[PDB]
Amino acid sequence: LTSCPPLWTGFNGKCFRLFHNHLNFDNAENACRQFGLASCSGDELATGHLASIHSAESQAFLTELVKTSLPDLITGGWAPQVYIGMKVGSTNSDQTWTDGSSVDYDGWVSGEPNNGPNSRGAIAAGDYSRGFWADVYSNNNFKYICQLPCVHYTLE
Amino acid sequence: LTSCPPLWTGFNGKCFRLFHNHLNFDNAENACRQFGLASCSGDELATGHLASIHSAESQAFLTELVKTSLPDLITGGWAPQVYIGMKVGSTNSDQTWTDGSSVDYDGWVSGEPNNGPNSRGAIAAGDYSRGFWADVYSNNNFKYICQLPCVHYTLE
Amino acid sequence: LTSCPPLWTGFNGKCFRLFHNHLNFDNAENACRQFGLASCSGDELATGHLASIHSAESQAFLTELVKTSLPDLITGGWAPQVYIGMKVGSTNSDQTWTDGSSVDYDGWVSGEPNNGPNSRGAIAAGDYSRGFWADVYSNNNFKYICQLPCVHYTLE
Amino acid sequence: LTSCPPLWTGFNGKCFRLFHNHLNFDNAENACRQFGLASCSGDELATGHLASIHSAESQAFLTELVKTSLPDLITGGWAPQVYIGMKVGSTNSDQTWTDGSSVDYDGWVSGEPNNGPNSRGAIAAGDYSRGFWADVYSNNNFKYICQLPCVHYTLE
Ligand SMILES: OC[C@H]1O[C@H](OC[C@H]2O[C@H](O)[C@H](O)[C@@H](O)[C@@H]2O)[C@H](O)[C@@H](O)[C@H]1O
Ligand SMILES: OC[C@H]1O[C@H](OC[C@H]2O[C@H](O)[C@H](O)[C@@H](O)[C@@H]2O)[C@H](O)[C@@H](O)[C@H]1O
Ligand SMILES: OC[C@H]1O[C@H](OC[C@H]2O[C@H](O)[C@H](O)[C@@H](O)[C@@H]2O)[C@H](O)[C@@H](O)[C@H]1O
Ligand SMILES: OC[C@H]1O[C@H](OC[C@H]2O[C@H](O)[C@H](O)[C@@H](O)[C@@H]2O)[C@H](O)[C@@H](O)[C@H]1O
Ligand SMILES: [Ca+2]
Ligand SMILES: [Ca+2]
Ligand SMILES: [Ca+2]
Ligand SMILES: [Ca+2]
Repeated sequence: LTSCPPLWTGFNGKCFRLFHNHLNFDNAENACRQFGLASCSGDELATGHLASIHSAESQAFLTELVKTSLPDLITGGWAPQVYIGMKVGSTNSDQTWTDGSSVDYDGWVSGEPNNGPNSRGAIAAGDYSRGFWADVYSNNNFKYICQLPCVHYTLE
Repeated sequence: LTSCPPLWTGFNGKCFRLFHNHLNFDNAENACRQFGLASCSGDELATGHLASIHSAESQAFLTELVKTSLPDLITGGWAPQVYIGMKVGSTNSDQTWTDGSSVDYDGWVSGEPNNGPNSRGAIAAGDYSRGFWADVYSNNNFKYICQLPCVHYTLE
Repeated sequence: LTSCPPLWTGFNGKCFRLFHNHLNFDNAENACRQFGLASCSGDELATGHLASIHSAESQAFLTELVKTSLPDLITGGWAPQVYIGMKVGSTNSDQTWTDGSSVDYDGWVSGEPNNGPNSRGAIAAGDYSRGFWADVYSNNNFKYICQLPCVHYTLE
Repeated sequence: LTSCPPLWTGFNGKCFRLFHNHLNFDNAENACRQFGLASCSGDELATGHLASIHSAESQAFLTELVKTSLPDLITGGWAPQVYIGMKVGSTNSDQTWTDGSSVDYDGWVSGEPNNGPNSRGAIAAGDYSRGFWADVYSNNNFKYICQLPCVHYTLE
């Protein structure tokens, strides 16, 4: 069990939340950056971010979260698409996460990404893609998932 | 912080979840009883339950949970109505919770309950009632909120 | 990461505490039974217990907890010996835990148990045994480790 | 309930630990600074510290932690004294904590501080002082209490 604030839901030491208002990629990432981590004495230490995903288990959890929350929107295509923190740059091999973590799990639907350069990843929860990732235009207005600053203690 | 399993959300030492399929009151309560608490050695110790509410703060939290999860269904009326564990019996003063806890908070919209005997409580999230409670027929098919067995350590 | 009450320390979903006063096996188990688990509505659901151990990792954690708490008592022999919930009955193969969990990890020092029938398990933290288990007389007065009722949520 | 790493014990959203080796004030703080907080992607965000205390309840908890851990050392005087992060500067009114939090709770034994300038705080657990603070030389070798970086999420 992970501990998270009210309205947020934990998996594997991370806290997530899906937001229902539609934002483009930059505004969405900005929205997530309004959530933070701070020392008890006042200093802001880190910021939130669109979600990153590092295992098939994280991916299945996020997929279920989208499907359970948006049950009447599930189509037979790709929709609903929901923003995560993935950025495809000048070539398909340039992949990064907004939280700056490493790209060590390939969750793309086969064929994807194919809308480069400078496209954005989204969870595509329609029956065609089953939650695995599509790349889209940053200017699309979509729902999105935030993560809280991911952190652990170090002992040494 | 409260620690809850994935998909569940904690407030004040309790873990809740909103389910989106429509069930009548008895089937809903049944669905919540599929979730339990167990010793690590295997004995089942308690069962889940439609949510109970013991303070204005619990009530505001559950309201926000319904409004954020179901933003497109919010009407100017009572709808969406969502089941909680409240039972009105033979008279209005016979009020009980399915988890067996005490009725020490009155969250009723004024004029409610008015559909007795043997009516059922629901959160009425439309703009008319703001999440405060209506009473209804047990045979209505609604979405519902489950709580996991509420539990604390005793230390002496 | 595990949440425990003050003075108690968590590992892997369980909460443990070492007590410094010396008690025979029965009184010690009794002492741990003063700690409990309870519904928020009043019913007592389970009781504490001398620690059980189900993996090499639980074992190393308990060993470290003893060594770091009693640093001046560590001898080059078996001492200090500290009670856990292990019971050897009429034969060496009759091994049980007081919390009723399964004996699925062999933490015995080679040669142990050898003081049957009806002997008791103890962590032997002297340099000879490195925290691995000796069996002793139930009438020995030792320090001991309690665990709080171990519990998880069930989802199905 | 607070979640802490193994061997550490939580109170009120903070994790603490008592160490049994004697160090002077600077070496003690240094030892606590070996424990940190870090982003999952690698950046070190904060460091540990000698404990700070901000309420009568924090103070009773730390007192109980010292008394339960060191039961044979309790004298009828001040001993055992145990370092916390309190610094008294050039005057008695110059009081600071090493974690940089605010001095908003007075836990001094009456008469203290009286060994300034540049003295240091310690919990004095003997029967004379009951855990409340004495000020001492920085060059005394004592046991000490560390706190892990105290942090919370900001919902802004
Ligand atoms: O992000 C989803 C998706 O967007 C583009 O969609 C192709 C699909 O949409 C069409 O309108 C048509 O109705 C579908 O049959 C077709 O599969 C894009 O080409 C995909 O790469 C993907 O990004
Ligand atoms: O369950 C909701 C609600 O049902 C009944 O509604 C009275 C209300 O609905 C009318 O159709 C009208 O449009 C509304 O203005 C009026 O408030 C029942 O009377 C309530 O107790 C409550 O159960
Ligand atoms: O409980 C510890 C231990 O007690 C018995 O001790 C055997 C050991 O102690 C002897 O005095 C000798 O000095 C040691 O070298 C020897 O190992 C018992 O035999 C063990 O099974 C165990 O219970
Ligand atoms: O650090 C503890 C304490 O040290 C000084 O002790 C005064 C106390 O010790 C005396 O030897 C005498 O035995 C006690 O009765 C007396 O209380 C100092 O004066 C204190 O401020 C404090 O630092
Ligand atoms: Ca695409
Ligand atoms: Ca009604
Ligand atoms: Ca033996
Ligand atoms: Ca002094």
